[PDB]
Amino acid sequence: MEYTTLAVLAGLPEDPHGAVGLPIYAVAAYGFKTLEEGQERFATGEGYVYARQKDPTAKALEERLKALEGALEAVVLASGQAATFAALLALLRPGDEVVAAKGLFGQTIGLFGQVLSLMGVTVRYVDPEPEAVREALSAKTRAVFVETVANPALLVPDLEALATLAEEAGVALVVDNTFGAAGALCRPLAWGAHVVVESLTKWASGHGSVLGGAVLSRETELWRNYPQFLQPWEALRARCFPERVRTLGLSLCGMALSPFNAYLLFQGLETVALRVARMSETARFLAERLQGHPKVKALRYPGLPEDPAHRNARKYLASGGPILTLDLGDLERASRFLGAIRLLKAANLGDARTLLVHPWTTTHSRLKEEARLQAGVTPGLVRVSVGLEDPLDLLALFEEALEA
Amino acid sequence: MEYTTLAVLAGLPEDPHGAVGLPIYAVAAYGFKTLEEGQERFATGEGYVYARQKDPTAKALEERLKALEGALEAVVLASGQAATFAALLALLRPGDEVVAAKGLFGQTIGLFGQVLSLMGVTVRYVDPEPEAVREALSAKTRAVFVETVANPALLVPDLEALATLAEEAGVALVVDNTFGAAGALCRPLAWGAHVVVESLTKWASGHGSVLGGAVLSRETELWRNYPQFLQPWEALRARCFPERVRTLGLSLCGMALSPFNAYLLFQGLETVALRVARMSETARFLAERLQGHPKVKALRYPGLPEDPAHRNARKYLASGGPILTLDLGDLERASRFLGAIRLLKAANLGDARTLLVHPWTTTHSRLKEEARLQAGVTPGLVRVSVGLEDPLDLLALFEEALEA
Amino acid sequence: MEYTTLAVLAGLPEDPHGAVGLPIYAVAAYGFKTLEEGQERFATGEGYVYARQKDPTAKALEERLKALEGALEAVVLASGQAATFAALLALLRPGDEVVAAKGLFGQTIGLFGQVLSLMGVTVRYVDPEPEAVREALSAKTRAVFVETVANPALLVPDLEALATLAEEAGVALVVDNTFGAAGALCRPLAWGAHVVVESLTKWASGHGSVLGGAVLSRETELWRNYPQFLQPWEALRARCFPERVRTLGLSLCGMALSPFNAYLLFQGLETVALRVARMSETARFLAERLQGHPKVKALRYPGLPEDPAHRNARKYLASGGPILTLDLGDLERASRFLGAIRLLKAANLGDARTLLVHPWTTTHSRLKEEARLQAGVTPGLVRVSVGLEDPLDLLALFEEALEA
Amino acid sequence: MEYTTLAVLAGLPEDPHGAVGLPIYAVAAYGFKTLEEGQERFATGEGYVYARQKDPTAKALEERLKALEGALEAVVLASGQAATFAALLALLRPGDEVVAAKGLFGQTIGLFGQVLSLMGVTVRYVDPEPEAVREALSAKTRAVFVETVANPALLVPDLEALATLAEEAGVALVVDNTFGAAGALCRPLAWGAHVVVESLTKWASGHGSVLGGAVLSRETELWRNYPQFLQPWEALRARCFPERVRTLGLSLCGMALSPFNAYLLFQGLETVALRVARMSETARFLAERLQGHPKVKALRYPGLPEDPAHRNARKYLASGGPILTLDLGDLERASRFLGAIRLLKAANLGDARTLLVHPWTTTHSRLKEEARLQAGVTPGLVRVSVGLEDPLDLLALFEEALEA
Ligand SMILES: *Cc1c(COP(=O)(O)O)cnc(C)c1O
Ligand SMILES: *Cc1c(COP(=O)(O)O)cnc(C)c1O
Ligand SMILES: *Cc1c(COP(=O)(O)O)cnc(C)c1O
Ligand SMILES: *Cc1c(COP(=O)(O)O)cnc(C)c1O
Repeated sequence: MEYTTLAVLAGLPEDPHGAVGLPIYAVAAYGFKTLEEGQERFATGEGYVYARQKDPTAKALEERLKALEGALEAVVLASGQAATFAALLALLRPGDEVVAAKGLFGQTIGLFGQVLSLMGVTVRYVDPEPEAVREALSAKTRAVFVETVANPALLVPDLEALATLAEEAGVALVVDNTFGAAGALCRPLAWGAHVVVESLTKWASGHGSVLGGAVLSRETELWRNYPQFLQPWEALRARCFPERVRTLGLSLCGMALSPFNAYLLFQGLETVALRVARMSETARFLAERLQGHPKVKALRYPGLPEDPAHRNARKYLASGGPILTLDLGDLERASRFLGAIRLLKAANLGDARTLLVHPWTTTHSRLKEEARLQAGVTPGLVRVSVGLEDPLDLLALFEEALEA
Repeated sequence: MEYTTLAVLAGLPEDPHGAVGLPIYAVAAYGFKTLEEGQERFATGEGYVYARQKDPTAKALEERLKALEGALEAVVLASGQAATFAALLALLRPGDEVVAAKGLFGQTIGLFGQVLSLMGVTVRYVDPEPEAVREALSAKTRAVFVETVANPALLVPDLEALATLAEEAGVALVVDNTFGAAGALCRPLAWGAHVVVESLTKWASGHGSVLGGAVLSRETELWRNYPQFLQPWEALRARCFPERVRTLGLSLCGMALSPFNAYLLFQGLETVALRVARMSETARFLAERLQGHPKVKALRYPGLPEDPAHRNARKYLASGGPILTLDLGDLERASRFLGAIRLLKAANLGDARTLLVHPWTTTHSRLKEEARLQAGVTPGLVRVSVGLEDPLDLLALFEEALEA
Repeated sequence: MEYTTLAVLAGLPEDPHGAVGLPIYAVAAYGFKTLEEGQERFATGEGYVYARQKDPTAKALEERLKALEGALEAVVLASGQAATFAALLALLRPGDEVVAAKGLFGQTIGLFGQVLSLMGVTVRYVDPEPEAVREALSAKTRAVFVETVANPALLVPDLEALATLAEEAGVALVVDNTFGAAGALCRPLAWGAHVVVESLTKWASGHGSVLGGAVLSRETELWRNYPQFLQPWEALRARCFPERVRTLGLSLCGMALSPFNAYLLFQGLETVALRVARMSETARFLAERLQGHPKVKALRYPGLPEDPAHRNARKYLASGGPILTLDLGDLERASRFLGAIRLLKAANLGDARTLLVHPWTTTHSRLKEEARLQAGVTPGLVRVSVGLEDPLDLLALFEEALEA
Repeated sequence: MEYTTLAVLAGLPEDPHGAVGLPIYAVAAYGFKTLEEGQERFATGEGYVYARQKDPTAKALEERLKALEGALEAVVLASGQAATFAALLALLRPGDEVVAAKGLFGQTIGLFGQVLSLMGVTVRYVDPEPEAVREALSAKTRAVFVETVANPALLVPDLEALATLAEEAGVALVVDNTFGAAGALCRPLAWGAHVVVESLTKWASGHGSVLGGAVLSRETELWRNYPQFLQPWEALRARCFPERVRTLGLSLCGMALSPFNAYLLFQGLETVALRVARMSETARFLAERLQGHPKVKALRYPGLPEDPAHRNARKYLASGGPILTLDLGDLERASRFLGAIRLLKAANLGDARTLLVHPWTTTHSRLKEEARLQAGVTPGLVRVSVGLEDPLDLLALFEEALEA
């Protein structure tokens, strides 16, 4: 079955009534008829007992995301941040190191700096490229972390070669696939990534409504080489990793996704491939039409022939994707543009509305200047997350704003 | 205003339309009209930008819980577990120690063992009593953690004397007030606790519906003595602690409560004092009527005159409270009782339905035998969370089950 | 089982997972595996096919309301208004007459005037008292409609004697039991009413949140005497009436209650008896303390010894109930009182907040002056729907306002 | 702005916080600070007082549907059925006649037969074609009712010529635009229809989730000629019609849409044009590929060159649309096909899943045989509502089923 097919069918429960959709299990606990039945659900983890460990509505969304990313197993949690955090928490010990791409989401850098520091972990930031990664490896490296498309630098890493290196070094390649849109734009596991994390808040939801995140992994022998699975590997084989994300992330840290949120995210997936296709058509149109404009200092879009991302885009992404950036030259010209444009400015991505933001003063404002510049963030840069609006209507609004 | 008054009025928003209740802000992002407006909301944290940091619906529930616990500030998160974890994460550094009561919730022990170990922290478990705590203090102690009512041991710590000791040692007294029912049964901050954490899933919700948790703190000078607030103390004074729970727990770890869950929890608080009063009336009735029964080896209920908890209950709790336990003598007699009783068995508390559970095989099954016994869990023990049903109907069901 | 017991247990589904609560079936349609299976669900109405006819979440709320009102069958619909309308639509033909109490809810009078006029029906308004009803009967009378407690006149009809008369005349006694709080304060079916309708929006919900209504009926031979059940009586016996409310109200007019609303109403019932008891305790306290105040021209409360409603209250209601009125003497004094009182003014009832309103200018403003006066509405009258707040806090706010 | 643009922007509230989306006003009542403020909101209908009359969440969905259908005003209600019923209730008096197309939705025929009969109205059924309509006019005709695309006969009426005739006769042309997908496939008001009604449950929702309906009208002088607007026309001009649908449908009959449902429908509109385009691309592909198959007796699809609907489709619809039918020849061959096909059978339309149904035994089973045949329903007929799945995957499932 094709992605569009799986997206409306995968994960639908076998409802006793024939229900064509997903009931919302907004219930905290599940009862049992005897001491023994209770004892067996607690011992084996089968059946339900309490919603913080698992819930049938979240399970449907896991099964659908599993089908769409082509994974072994998915675990959903309260947000994208919670998923990045739970995945790393399940991998790492005090004294470990991570080798992380430089271009990362500002809260991933914040989480790495302020929380993984507390778990005793050090991070080395590098260009997400095999040789730079190689030369950062040490005896203590336990994970290589990159994003499918750097945001906002819009660089696409060579995933397959990074996965071969990670596999050869005995470490996990963890890919933040937030920009790959739950597999609709990219499926990093298919190229050899061991773990994907992502914010479902973005493209998967599609409506800038509620928060969710996911961790997914693939069948691999890697986890045999992590001591925490030697104290699970025998019992669970490659499922030992997602079971520990579950245990640590949900049972213990309690980062549980509401079944109301699971239900909305489950439905947003039904149109993700259609939406991402439309946004990316429009983004390529806007890229082509705006790149030669005199007031546009630089336009980055991975599907432009001469773009730096175009090589790796053509291999890993289904299209040029839904994001582009403009450099207006400086703060002053960005300001006038954003003040003039009759489109929303907000810090979200993958909404059905086209959204513009100034990373230097918002998404990346909690970082020092050097760190902004290293992430491809400059004072002229404006990021555009393209929505579902008519491409001619959008171009007219851009043109008009540029007149200001 | 009295608690019952505050519970239906506190935290109601000033709605532009006059709305008597709480709209659900199921929106991810908040837009701005200029580069500069965006930049100012990011710099100052005022106004809204993105739902993972804050949301008007969660804010209403914080303001109500603040009023009800009599706190300086509340922060809500995705679950009780997330709140215990975020509070400790905001307090602790690798190498710190915690001194924790022995009787604790099994997932709090699990979180301490499996996650706080990863943050480099060691825990010393003691009887929650001033001298045992005193003699456990070391140069590295950074927190004393107890529960308002030990579950299921039903012992009530001497909070005021523990708070005086913590204050004198320069460490935080953190109280899990899950059993104090959002201030309706106990307000630990009023006795000098620095921090309360709690599961709103339980009594506050009242319907065994959705998960939520809260962290609250009081005005105190203690945080001046924690280095992390010296790198905040000047800018924020006693609000530095809840601001860091927010930052670490929500911004970074992303343990965000859904606005659908906030809305349901906000409403459950409107009846918590009424429900807790009814449950506790009924629990005292069942305690009195069952304690002399020949098949009941031991009945614990804090409001029974000769109960070990009765001293500290009379001081700290509004009543004997909604929980009691029976010891049937052994596994075999517990089994027959639970199989025979025409009441639900499930692992939840503070639901409107009376719930029974066998801690030895469920809530405490992930602990070694010694740890079960030290928590007051034995193979004969059955815990009862008393709901809203008629007390005579309930007694008849107990009597009848005991015949088996 | 007692009412409080039934309210947390009745209508809980037999969930395949043991769920202790009610999943929300927010699904439009239910599928089938063969042409024949589809054909059989359509023929027999068994199983599910489409949410406008029936839905498992609404069914749970029907079963609980059935248990609580002590009915044969309940049907839920989108609002209290929809239920009054559907019930009458299932009873009446063009040319029929209704004999209706004078004191009625303003929208019931509006529905009777503006919509039942369109269905060809005439209404005779009378004092809700056996002899006045008797003398209004004609060959064309098809229903006697009264409210359990007139609002705001606070008169309680002699239900048992009205039901004996209706039964003797061969016509339905239809009781709006909105004030009887889903059976917690009154159960009209138990006294011989054939049909109850009510707004669940009010006391049953308890949180001034979402709209719902219900129609319920009892086992009776009456429907054999209505021709529409002779074209059903044989097949369904006393269930012919609720089946037709379903068919006309839901299948055809499509007045369907959302499963999100059913879920919230199902939970509000879990505390209705506790809330109604508390409100009514407080209302009796406020009645007693305010009735002798010099600025209070008249105070009506059914549980006051000398009140006109007290006779019939003592027989039919569980207590004096949660509503009282004050007459300030005139418009000018009502105005100052309501402007001065630090309590909410809004047009809703049975919320957890005490609510005040001026019927002459609001709830009854769409009626001519004569009709207001006949409903017990005067320019001095203020209606109080007592909430869950502390009674001393409330009395202080009243006293203080009266100073103005 | 183009339809796709309006669909993500129209109706977004001016939120005090900048919220990019729609808060859910799950609140029953709106308070006021003085007797006078209350009195003025009741007199003028401005501002809010009680959710049965209006609610900010429903208002956003009305404003968006207004923009998308290009209407004067929209009113939302609990279901498609409620909207058809409320619209006619606002138009008609006892003794009026309606002239209605023969091919109609089975519940519209049921509503006409079983409920409009109770309002004293007679219906004449005709081919939805100017001359047949003309010759059915009488002095008593008050409305001509047709559906944008007959279901399942798939005939498209000549709307513009029907609107010219209705306008010339002084009667309303009421169009059920359920198949025109909230204006994405057809906008009947743009061709001169006076009133549109539709089920938002179908294409607008897009997820087979919750029920909603809408009534919309256009600026017209027609309502001056209806006596009920002469007792409103002066005060409100063409808005007198939607104000009366509101008053009768919502204030009085209480057919109110839940704000949870409004919120889900508001979001489903954001992708309706994209979804309808994809479904209709796929439907045309399946039409073309299946029409020559030997086991397919007849295939109807409006976008096939020689189809009977193709003339009027090319004028009124944006494409061939998302529905097609197959005639398998008889009951026995339909049965084998439907039993064999690995696609869902359910009675819903415009879901993201492709749905098949056998109208003779389901959607039209409550009609006599003659009425089925007159609606284009035969024992061989299978209706397909095309979803979002891959067209090659779908064709393979059809081909395979036809082998059976
Ligand atoms: C937004 C985002 C996240 C975080 O997800 P939330 O649900 O917002 O926590 C993580 N990674 C990337 C690339 C993101 O864009
Ligand atoms: C249930 C419970 C928790 C955890 O809360 P969740 O919302 O269930 O995580 C924490 N402490 C105590 C005492 C509890 O009983
Ligand atoms: C409020 C009320 C109604 C109507 O119910 P809604 O859900 O508001 O339509 C009907 N009867 C009485 C007495 C009411 O008070
Ligand atoms: C389904 C449908 C309706 C009714 O809408 P509900 O929301 O299901 O009542 C009305 N007209 C047509 C053509 C329909 O298909």
